[PDB]
Amino acid sequence: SISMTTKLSYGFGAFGKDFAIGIVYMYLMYYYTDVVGLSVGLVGTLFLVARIWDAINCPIMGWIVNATRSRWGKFKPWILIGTLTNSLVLFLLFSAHLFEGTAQVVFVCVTYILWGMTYTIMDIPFWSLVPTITLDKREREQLVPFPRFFASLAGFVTAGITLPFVSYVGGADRGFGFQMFTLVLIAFFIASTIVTLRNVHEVYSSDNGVTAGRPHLTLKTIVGLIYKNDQLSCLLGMALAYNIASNIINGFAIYYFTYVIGDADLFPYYLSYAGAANLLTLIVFPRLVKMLSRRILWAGASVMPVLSCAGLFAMALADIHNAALIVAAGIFLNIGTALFWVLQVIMVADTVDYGEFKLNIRCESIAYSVQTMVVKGGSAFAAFFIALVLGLIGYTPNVAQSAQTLQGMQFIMIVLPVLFFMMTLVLYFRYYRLNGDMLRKIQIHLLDKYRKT
Ligand SMILES: CCCCCCCCCCCCO[C@@H]1O[C@H](CO[C@H]2O[C@H](CO)[C@H](O)[C@H](O)[C@H]2O)[C@@H](O)[C@H](O)[C@H]1O
Repeated sequence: SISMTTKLSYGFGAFGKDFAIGIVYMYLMYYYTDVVGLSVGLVGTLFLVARIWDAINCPIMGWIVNATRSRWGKFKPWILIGTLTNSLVLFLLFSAHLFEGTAQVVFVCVTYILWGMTYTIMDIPFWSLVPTITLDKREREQLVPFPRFFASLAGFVTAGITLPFVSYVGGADRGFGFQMFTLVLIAFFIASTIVTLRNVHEVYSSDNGVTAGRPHLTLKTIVGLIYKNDQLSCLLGMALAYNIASNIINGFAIYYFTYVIGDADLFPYYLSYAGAANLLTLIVFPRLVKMLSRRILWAGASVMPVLSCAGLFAMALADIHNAALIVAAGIFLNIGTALFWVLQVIMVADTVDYGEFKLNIRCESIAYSVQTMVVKGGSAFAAFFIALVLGLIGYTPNVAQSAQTLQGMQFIMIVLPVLFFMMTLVLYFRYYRLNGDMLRKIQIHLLDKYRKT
């Protein structure tokens, strides 16, 4: 079985990994708009362009990771490089409050696009380690929950005690407190990197002797291996749909909690219950995946946020606000997202296995590049579709609109995520085949095939 040591070390690695990007994801807009003083249009355009650039960069990083040959491995060197460079670029990212004028703008833009690329560097090869740690069904099912739980916990501890830190350390200067807390983030991040590098021992890697990998591959060949691997392209589409839906819902939540307070002091309780639900469902996944089916857990992952959307739709109809319904929708969404992420990591591992099985090529970096680029492109496409719907409904001026227009806009914003969720689950139940007998066939084929020359 997987070493408990390796399980917990991968967990801590994921914790430090997502403890460095939680601050960014959650408060970089607040820093740039409330500490630096930059127009919201600039920040939005930069964020969108940077997410597009990162999505395009992802496959390039996958090609790089597969082609690299080195002593530590083909993942660990890039993991280390990315961790260190991203820590540095993060510190620079939050040191933007120093400059002013065009200098400040250029600094912000450069540091942001860097931070993005740098995080890609290590994000792809990091998650590329689960397929090489093991290729068994239950072993993966009880391996992935550890890093997913630790990542969620990092995000939630950020959400919780990121502001108190910045307040206690130089309360007058918010930028100083930000760049100081960045030091705590960097310390945890580098410690976790060292832990995972020392303890995680890739077993079925693409750079070992018996694997079916080919380090000398072109960018065209690799990126086309996504379409040739029908299951990987199916996962691409499914994850894209789910990410677009989750992004639209999370944006609705941010707009309904920030602009409209919803109710003073509601967000702490909502976040507490959401984190509790997410962490619990991640803890009890190793038992749920067996009590229920993997297919049924995916169905639930896509249906629970749909039930949340329906609840808050019924709410929007009459009840402008019901704290109970709010936190219930939050709990449902969080359970769905936890299930989705765990199953998605396990499934990208299964897809690299199936690619070795069909195309006779083992390439984990490309599957996880697909994962990361889909994460970025989910936000990208959610923004695109929201702008499209706003222009269609007549919100393109953004100066003054009808109350009925706003109500219809809310209704459309609630309905579209449901469309994307039903898309992801129909695609799953109509195209995906890597469950049950198929998985064991692939596993046995690979194991028996691992009998070197
Ligand atoms: C606090 C407010 C309520 C709860 C959270 C908001 C609702 C989720 C809406 C987007 C779901 C896409 O997924 C998330 O994406 C983030 C980036 O990191 C993710 O994406 C990266 C890829 O760029 C890395 O893989 C990283 O490990 C992975 O967690 C992580 O912060 C989250 O935890 C992870 O759920």
